[PDB]
Amino acid sequence: PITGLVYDQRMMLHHNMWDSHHPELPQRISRIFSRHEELRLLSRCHRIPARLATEEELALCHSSKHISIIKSSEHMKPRDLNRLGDEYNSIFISNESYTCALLAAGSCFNSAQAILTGQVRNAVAIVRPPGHHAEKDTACGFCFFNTAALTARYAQSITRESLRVLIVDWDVHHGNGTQHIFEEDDSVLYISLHRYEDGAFFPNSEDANYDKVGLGKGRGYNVNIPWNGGKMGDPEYMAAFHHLVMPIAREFAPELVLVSAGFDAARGDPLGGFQVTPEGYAHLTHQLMSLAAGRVLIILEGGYNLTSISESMSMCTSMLLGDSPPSLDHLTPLKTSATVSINNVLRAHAPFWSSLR
Ligand SMILES: CCS(=O)(=O)N(Cc1ccc(C(=O)NO)cc1)Cc1cccnc1
Ligand SMILES: [K+]
Ligand SMILES: [Zn+2]
Repeated sequence: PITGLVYDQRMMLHHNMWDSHHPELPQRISRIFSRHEELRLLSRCHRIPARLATEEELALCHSSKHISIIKSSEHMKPRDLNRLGDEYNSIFISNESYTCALLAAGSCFNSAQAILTGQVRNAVAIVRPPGHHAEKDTACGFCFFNTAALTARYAQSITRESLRVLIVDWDVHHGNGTQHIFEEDDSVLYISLHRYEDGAFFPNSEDANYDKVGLGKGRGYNVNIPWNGGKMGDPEYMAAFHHLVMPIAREFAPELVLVSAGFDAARGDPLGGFQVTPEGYAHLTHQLMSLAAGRVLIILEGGYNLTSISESMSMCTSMLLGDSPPSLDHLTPLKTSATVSINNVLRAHAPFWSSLR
C-alpha cells in the first residue's frame, strides 16, 4: 500500500499582517511537514502536488457571491483587508489568502483523485487555511472555503454522484459549515465530535447539539457528538468511536473517508482545553482505516500548539503507512458527562442506525 502526502509551502503565504502572533500561523503546516521528515515518515510517502481549485469546483459548495468577494480580496490594500475581514466572525485576510484557500482545496482534490483511482491507498493533506467553518455563502473561524465538503463533492464528480462519503470531524470545534452544506444529503454522512458546553463553546450555536440529525432525505446522516462539562481525552474519544462512530460508519459502508483532522483537541492546545494524545489520534486513524477498503484522506483543520499538532498528525500518517498503533495510557473511567453525551447520541440515532440498538 502507498500513502500520499500533499504539502506546498505556498500555503504559508496567507498571514495576519496586523497580529503576527495570531494562532493560525503559517508555520502550522511547515512544522507538521518538518516533523514528518524528522521521523523519516516523509520519504515513505508518495508526494502528491498541490493545485489551484477552479471557481467551478468552488461552486460545488459555495455561492457565486461568496467566491467573488474572497477573490476580490487579492487586490485590496491592508486598510481595506482589515475592514473586510472584520465583517466575518474570526477571519483575517491578506492578499494571498484567496490563492492559499484554492491551493488547500486543490491539494485535497488531487489527493482524493489519487485515492479513488488507486494511485495511493490513503493520503494526508498538510493544508491551510482550514475549511470546516466555511458556509455556502460566508467565511468564518479562519476558514474561507470548505475544503472537506468540496472534496466530497469533487470525489462524487469523478466517480458517481451518489458515491458514499463519510466525513469524520475530530477538530475540537463543530464543523458548522460541513453540517449545513450536507444537512439534507444522505450521500455524505457527517460525524463530528466537538466541545459544546451547552452551546457556549465556539462557534456558539445549538446547531451542534446531538438532536440535529439532518433534514429531509438527510435525516440520520448528521451525527453530532457534543461534549459538556469535562476536559475530555483518549478515554472519551475511544468510547465515542466504539459506541457511535464505528458502528454508524460500518452500517453506512462509505466508499471514501475524509477526516476533518483538526488537532485542537490535543493535549497542549491553547484553545481546545482537551487532552487527546498523539497515540489517541493514532488509534482513531487506525480504526477509520478499517472502512472504505482503507480509502482515507486526512485533511488538516485547526490545531494551534505547533508541537502538539506536529506530533499528532505525524502519528496519524504513521498509521496510514501501516505501522502498529502506539500504546495508549491506562484509560481512566469516562467522565460522567461524557457517558451522558454518548447515551444522548445513541438514543437520537438508534431510529436511523439499527447497529446502535
Ligand atoms: C481571540 C478569538 S479566538 O482565537 O480565541 N477564537 C477564534 C477561533 C475560531 C476558530 C477556531 C478553530 O480552530 N475552528 O476549527 C479557533 C479559534 C474563538 C474561540 C475561543 C475559544 C475556543 N475556540 C475558539
Ligand atoms: K449529511
Ligand atoms: Zn477547531
